[PDB]
Amino acid sequence: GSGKGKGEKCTSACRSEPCQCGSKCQCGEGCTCAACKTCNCTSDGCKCGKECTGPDSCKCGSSCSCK
Ligand SMILES: [Zn+2]
Ligand SMILES: [Zn+2]
Ligand SMILES: [Zn+2]
Ligand SMILES: [Zn+2]
Ligand SMILES: [Zn+2]
Ligand SMILES: [Zn+2]
Repeated sequence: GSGKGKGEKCTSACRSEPCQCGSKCQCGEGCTCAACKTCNCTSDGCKCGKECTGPDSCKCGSSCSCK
């Protein structure tokens, strides 16, 4: 409809509300979506080992164990 086109690397699922990217995460790296692009590392202990210990301090991509 609306004549527009940006670099949407993310899938329709990710671009939905709420995000439907799930754990499969078929979107693109660079969205930092707070649903799929999350981190399971806690401040108590890093779950992946990248020492990110939190999504807000995450430095590794979505193909990581904390994702
Ligand atoms: Zn998403
Ligand atoms: Zn995603
Ligand atoms: Zn995305
Ligand atoms: Zn992480
Ligand atoms: Zn980690
Ligand atoms: Zn990680």
